[PDB]
Amino acid sequence: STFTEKEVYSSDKLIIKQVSPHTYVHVSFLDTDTFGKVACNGMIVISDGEAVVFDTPSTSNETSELLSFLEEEKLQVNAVVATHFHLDCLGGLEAFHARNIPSYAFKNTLSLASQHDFPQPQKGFSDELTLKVGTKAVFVHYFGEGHTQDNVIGYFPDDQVLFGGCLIKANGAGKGNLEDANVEAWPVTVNKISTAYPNLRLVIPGHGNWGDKTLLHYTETLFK
Ligand SMILES: [Zn+2]
Ligand SMILES: [Zn+2]
Repeated sequence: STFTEKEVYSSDKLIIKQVSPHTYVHVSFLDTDTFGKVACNGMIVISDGEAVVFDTPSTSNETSELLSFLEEEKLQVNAVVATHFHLDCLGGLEAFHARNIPSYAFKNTLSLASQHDFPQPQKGFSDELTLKVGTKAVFVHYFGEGHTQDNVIGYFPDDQVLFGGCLIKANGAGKGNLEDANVEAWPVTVNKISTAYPNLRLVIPGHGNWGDKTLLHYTETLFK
């Protein structure tokens, strides 16, 4: 019953893996002070020749590599979503903006990005955003604070896939960077996610290996 994952792009700086019929993980790498060399995940949803991207790679160069691949595949890139204000979500937004691809994020991500002098998403939403992807859609939803105050998820119901971003930890992973975190809210937010999407088959964390609903339960337990 498992989908046979397939690598569809690989370079020194970026890997893209198909993880379900319509969803893909993009992986870029961050050499950071306190935690080592860090893989950062985003998601691409592709259907009917159209694509929506969740998170940019941290750097402009890696984001251009991502967009070059989507262009070689002849895809219309409809939107990019920054799932919170940190650079492993939006460091590469100008590559999207240069191509007239609109960027979206939680309303508070816009103000936080501006206050940090980071690339700014163009369009804010307050609650739940629907983004068309071909004949399907992907949904962006705020369930509360956790990894940051503004973090949002992406939900693609056709394949029962959740992009948890940095609010969701890989199975067995540590708590990671808590500098901007609300650890009181975090388990409450994650339980709201589990309760909303009980049928999930695939959960993609912001860092590390993706998996199934286990990741939601693991993350809630880690912060309980
Ligand atoms: Zn973050
Ligand atoms: Zn992160």
